Amino acid sequence: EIKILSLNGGGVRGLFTITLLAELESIIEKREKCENVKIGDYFDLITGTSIGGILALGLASGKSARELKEAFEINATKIFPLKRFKNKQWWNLLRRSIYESEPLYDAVKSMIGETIKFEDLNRRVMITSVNLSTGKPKFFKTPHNPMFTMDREIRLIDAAMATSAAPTYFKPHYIEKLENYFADGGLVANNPSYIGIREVLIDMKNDFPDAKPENIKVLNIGTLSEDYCISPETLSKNSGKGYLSLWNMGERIVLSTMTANQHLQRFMLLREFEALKIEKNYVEIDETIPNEAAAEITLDNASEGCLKALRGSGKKLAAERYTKNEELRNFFLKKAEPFVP
Amino acid sequence: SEIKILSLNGGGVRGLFTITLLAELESIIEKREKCENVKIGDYFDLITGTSIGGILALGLASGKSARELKEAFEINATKIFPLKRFKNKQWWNLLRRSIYESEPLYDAVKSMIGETIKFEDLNRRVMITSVNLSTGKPKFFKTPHNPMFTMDREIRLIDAAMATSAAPTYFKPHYIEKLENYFADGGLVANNPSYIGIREVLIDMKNDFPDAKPENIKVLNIGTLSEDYCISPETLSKNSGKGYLSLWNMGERIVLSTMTANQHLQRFMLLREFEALKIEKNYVEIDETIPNEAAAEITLDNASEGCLKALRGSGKKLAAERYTKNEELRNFFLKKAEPFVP
Amino acid sequence: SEIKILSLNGGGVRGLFTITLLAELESIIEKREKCENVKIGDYFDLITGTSIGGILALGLASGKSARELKEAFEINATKIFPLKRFKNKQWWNLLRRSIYESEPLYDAVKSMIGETIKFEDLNRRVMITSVNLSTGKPKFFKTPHNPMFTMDREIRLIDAAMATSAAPTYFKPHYIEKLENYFADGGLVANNPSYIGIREVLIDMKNDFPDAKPENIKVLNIGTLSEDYCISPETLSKNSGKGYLSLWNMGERIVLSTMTANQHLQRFMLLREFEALKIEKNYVEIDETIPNEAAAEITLDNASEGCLKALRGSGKKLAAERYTKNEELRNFFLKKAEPFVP
Amino acid sequence: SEIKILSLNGGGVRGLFTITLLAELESIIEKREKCENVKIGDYFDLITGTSIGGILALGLASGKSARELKEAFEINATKIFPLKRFKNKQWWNLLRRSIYESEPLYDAVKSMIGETIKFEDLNRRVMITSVNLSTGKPKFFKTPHNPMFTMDREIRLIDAAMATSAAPTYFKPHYIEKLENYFADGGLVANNPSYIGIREVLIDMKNDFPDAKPENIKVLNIGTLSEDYCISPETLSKNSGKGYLSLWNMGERIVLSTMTANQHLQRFMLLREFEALKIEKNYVEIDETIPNEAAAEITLDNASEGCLKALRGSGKKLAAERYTKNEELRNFFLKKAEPFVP
Repeated sequence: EIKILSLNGGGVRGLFTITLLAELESIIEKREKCENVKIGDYFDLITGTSIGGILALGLASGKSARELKEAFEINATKIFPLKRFKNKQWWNLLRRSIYESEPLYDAVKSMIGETIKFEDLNRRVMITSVNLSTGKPKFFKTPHNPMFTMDREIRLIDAAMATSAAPTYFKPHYIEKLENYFADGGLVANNPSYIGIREVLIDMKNDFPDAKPENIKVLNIGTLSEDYCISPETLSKNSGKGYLSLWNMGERIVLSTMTANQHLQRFMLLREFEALKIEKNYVEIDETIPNEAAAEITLDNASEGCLKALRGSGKKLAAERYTKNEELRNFFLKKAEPFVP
Repeated sequence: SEIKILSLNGGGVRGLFTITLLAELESIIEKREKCENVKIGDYFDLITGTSIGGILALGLASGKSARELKEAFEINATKIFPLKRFKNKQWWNLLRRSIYESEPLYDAVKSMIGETIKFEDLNRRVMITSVNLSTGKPKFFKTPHNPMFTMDREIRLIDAAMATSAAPTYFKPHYIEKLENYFADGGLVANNPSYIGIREVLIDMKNDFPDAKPENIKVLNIGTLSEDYCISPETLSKNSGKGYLSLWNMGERIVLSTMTANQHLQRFMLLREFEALKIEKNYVEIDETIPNEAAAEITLDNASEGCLKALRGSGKKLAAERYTKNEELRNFFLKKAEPFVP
Repeated sequence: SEIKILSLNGGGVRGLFTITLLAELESIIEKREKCENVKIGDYFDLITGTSIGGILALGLASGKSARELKEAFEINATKIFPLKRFKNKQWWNLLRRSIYESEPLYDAVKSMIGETIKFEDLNRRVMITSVNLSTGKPKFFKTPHNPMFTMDREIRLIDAAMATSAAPTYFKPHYIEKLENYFADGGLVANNPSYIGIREVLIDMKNDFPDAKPENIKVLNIGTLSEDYCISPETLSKNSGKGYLSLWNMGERIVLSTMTANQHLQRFMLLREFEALKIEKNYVEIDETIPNEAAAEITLDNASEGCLKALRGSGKKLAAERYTKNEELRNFFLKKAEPFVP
Repeated sequence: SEIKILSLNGGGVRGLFTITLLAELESIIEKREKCENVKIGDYFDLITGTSIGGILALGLASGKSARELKEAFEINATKIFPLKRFKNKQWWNLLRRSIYESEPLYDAVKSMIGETIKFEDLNRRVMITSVNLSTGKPKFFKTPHNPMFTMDREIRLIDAAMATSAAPTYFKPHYIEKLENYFADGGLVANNPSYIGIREVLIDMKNDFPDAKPENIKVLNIGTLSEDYCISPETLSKNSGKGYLSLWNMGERIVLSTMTANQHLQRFMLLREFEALKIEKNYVEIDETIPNEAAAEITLDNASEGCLKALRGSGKKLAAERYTKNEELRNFFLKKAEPFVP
């Protein structure tokens, strides 16, 4: 059996992902009576996208979900300042990109470091990004495929910065080693679960020479951005200032895209699993916050109320799902094996 | 048996290359096989498509010939993308409206296909790739060839064609009155519908092919001369601090980058799966990389006579060369396909 | 036995792409194969080139390393093609002058190879293509390596490098004082000197390699991202009846189309010959086409920071994948090449 | 196996020498072998050509005798290159427009062969060389003598003749409606089609010649007395100020140098191959430069009476002398080559 952990991209909503992971760590430590546990040791491949990809890199580097959550908590208000979330306007966003790359760069530096590279990792990890300099999607992965060993000298922080560089919400990330600019991985796969299974079946065939979909279990942790849509009130204007709010300043296009690719990847994965008559393998933990609408889902809302709501949702979902669900426990039954390049 | 799929990528004007290649294939089929009144859409069980590729797929499924579609699309592509609106892009106008309007495209679809023909009237299976901006999910307009999914029966073909051809920035989101929803371009999720077409054949068309396998599936992916796209390196070097205006060009670069990246991803997965199955000969794709001075010219915006001439010449040359060389292209049309019964 | 030929095309800063690819190859051998002080030019019995490719060929044959040439060429190419001379091209400036002065290229070549080195002191065979304007016949600069033809024995390497890179309009014709003859770019006759390299090995190498046959010959044609080049469709459609200004946009368009034609023709003959001899694996070409954008900017003489960055990245990526997946590339560097005795 | 090829090398107005020589050879055949209604086309299995050489090759492949072509040449040569346009090359006119209109040359070709005969109607194999400006690749019009390449069946001979003789700076590019592409002179990529003709016979014309080797192939490459073109040294020296306009005379010198160097390279490679195979007697290049013309004054569009009479006299004298002494022409002109079937 092969366990895959895939994290979607949600921006501030990645607080839900990290809180769920930390609460699962705590629940395992108490109920199973373990000592000094790490939640990244229960997955054979930890994919991710955007801040989900950042968390995946953090888990692969050996950092536990609790210190990761603490770093997220301290850096959440600095990555996504209130002064930037408010006062967007068309004129400001037509001349620059909202939010700066320095704050989340410092956050990632405190998260994983600055000199760590893909070669030193002991866990398999596959991030997703769009290479703006060529147009082909770029998948930063550890040298688990002997043919795919062109990222050993690339630092983890560079990949994390590249995959989290949303088209409008940030700026494209320049990688010095490759001399190429990269964009957010949500433009190709906001749900890296399906491409994760594809990579497991086709790429890491040396480690597992008889890997089949029946032996692949995926724990996809979302950011509650699945049920995103453009609100009908702003959709049915298409006139003057109404059109300016239709596509906003790029954010509407990017968010609608990322939601659409997430939906398509999850949907085709579900159809494939049903065709294989194996639906227990795909385990997903998602919900919808009350009092928030489909279009109220914002990728950069760092208000205290939203942070508290994400914290509570993560805690309650982790507790309830571990209490009632059996597949999550079977996920967190046996620790995985080191990649050992 | 042998299940054949027609994949038509989305390229707006660049679908002229695909339609010209299909018309030329029909003509050489008639010339060499000594047939008559041939239709390129009668040899395909499923006809996938996206954007202008989706419109062409709907036209072929509706029984129209490739040559009539080619002529109508020539006139309508001249009409849809005016030079007045193409040259007058700027940014003040683009902040208050889309670059083009849907009315010329609606007239184009009506002339090429019709207005009253619905998915139930079709005798050929056809896909339409689109994104629903009201529910946030991708909607795949299909013929009622699966009893479980039949919601498209009371939807006109023109509605689906306008839904799939409504690019985010180029066109306004098309409104469907029956579903009370707004739809956007299908290239946002799948600009190369070959992979989703294969998946649909495997899972959603087992009623007519109970023992359908990926091994005996034939895919003909007619590209739109847009296999590779990139962002200008000088723009990335100098303006990678300025959003929208510069580094995105009113979101045109956003849309194009998303389309190119997801098409590349889907093509890569399709190729890897076929190679793993050792059936790489089952996939036939026609596409060329446009050279230096013409690549920066032929885009999804221009109806200039030069671009149309280049697209038509490339289509004719590619059709002739591939028909003469590739045997698989011959076996694609060696036999017809039985129309599906709802 | 086995004979290896290195052939480089000419594209300007695409020469920087080529030298980046060669330097990354050298680094890959240094790391994976565990070799110290490795020069990429030690594994070829003949190293041909044209224009900037010819300059790199002469540098490698003189005994320099690929990394040294890359480090020199980055700064010297930022110097060779100033943004100033690029910006004001107009039509009167090009009617009274060439685009660039040859002095920056002169100092560049002096930095790479030198000024006192001659063809007689070389240890590895090198072939350089050029056109003799004074006599009309093409001139093929080469270290003798043949008792019957040692004309270029007393000719400096730097003079040949300046002559082969002297584009008809981008530069002025180089004047060799020793021969009292002017010379032009070798790309007018051979942008891709692979077929000519085959002929030279099969003819000139009859003493060093008596049993010379095409089946025991391997070619590594490192392209310079200039495989395809076609004139813009708008100019052909509209101003096909106009003069030098619009159509045939000076030596730029004329020479670019000419070099593209010869490159395609020579590669066509080489591929057809290798198919006839069923040794198609003996030709290894490392090249790729540029997408819609990065096409109007990655040009013959565009030494901008973004363009250089893109070329460097493309070279690194192509080097990595082509060394990883191609067995022929690794087989090229398994054994060194014996230096030739004059 | 005595395969014979008739290759003609460009020349523009200077094709009068080649046509006069061929007509005189016909006359001497009739006057010496006592034969009647002798055509020179059927003594050659393949008739290659380029520019006006390609026009004459198409005329001979159509079945016309060399005398009718010679008379049509004597009229249409002075009808094609007006003295008004020749004396008015100038510089602003050539910057705005081209030197010569294509209507006189179109009328010349129509009066020579016609306007409706296509490549399929021919009974003799023929290769016509041109460069495709729309795709930047060399296009080789040929009769359907190879089943693999048969895309030229529905192409009129007049269109191919116009395309192959469309010099870059002299005539406007020819736009063929059937292929929807613009074409340029074939002399840019191959001004001496002897080598490509031998390659075609070796590896393309194999359906009717399964047992073919270079030792049993004979080529009669009739030049056009322009093999010694060179740039005048004073123009090379004056390339700084107002004299730099003379160098690269609005691209005319560029194209002339490219054609001269290309023909020299092709002849040089063919001679190398034949001497390596010791079959140099199979190559009969029938040309000899006039002794009343500077090597640097070898133009391409001199329609004056003196040049025409010099070409006529040179052709007659060369034909007479070479049939008197050279036994290779006599061995060439013994039997009629069997016509081929499509």
